[PDB]
This record gives sequence, C-alpha cells and structure tokens, in this order.
Amino acid sequence: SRPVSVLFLCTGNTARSQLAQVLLEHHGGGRYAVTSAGLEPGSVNPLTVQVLQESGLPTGHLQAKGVRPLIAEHFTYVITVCDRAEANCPIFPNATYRLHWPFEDPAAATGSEEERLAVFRHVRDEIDARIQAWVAAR
Repeated sequence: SRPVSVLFLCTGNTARSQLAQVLLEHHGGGRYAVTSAGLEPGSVNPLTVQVLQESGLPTGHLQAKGVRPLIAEHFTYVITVCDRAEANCPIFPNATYRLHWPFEDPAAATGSEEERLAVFRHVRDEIDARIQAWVAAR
C-alpha cells in the first residue's frame, strides 16, 4: 500500500519543519512520504540537529530547501508549521488537505546556547506530541 504524501511547510526550512519531518519519519514509518520545505531556504539550525540527535534521531539527510522546485507537486497533506502571521510563511497550491499547526519559532528565541536549546527541546517535544496524536488518529 503506497504511502500518504505529507509536506511540512515553513519559512526557512531550518527548524520546525525539519523537526516535523524527522518526527513523522520516526513515528509514521513507511506509511508516509515526508518532505519539508521553506519559502526562503536558509541552513538547518545546529540546535535543530542537536535536539534531534539527543533523541537518537538521525539528521544526516536534512537540508534546508526551497518550495519553488516543488510547486508542481501534489501532497495529500500540506501541514504549515509556521504561523501564517510570520513573514515568508507561504501557501502551497496543490494539496488535498491544508492543516495549520503553528509552532513558536525556536530559532527566534534569544539567550545562551543552553537557554536556546531548552526552547528547541520544548518545540521538539510539542511537535513530537502533535505528530504522535496525528498518526494515531489514522
């Protein structure tokens, strides 16, 4: 049985959408074909990598990538993980369902590395929870 296609959509594809991609890869297994992309791609935040690796989740395949090369693709679910109020939080044209799971931008948090890592861990855990519940309802 072929997998359900999911695009996690964000601003820079550096944090929330990368966390979501890896967490759905983990909890969903082969049931989902998972992509993440951003409107204005940056670079995966090192704290994104750190908090995933702390959980034993691999990150070597993560790359910040733009949504423009995907504009002709269709996804059964497009799940926007930036707040629509954020600048460069985009919309995607080809989807069956558009879900909006705004999460706090962990990369916007300030303070020491340890204080920022705490925010990244909190957002990781929130995304993890939402993904577990979403997979379980299917």
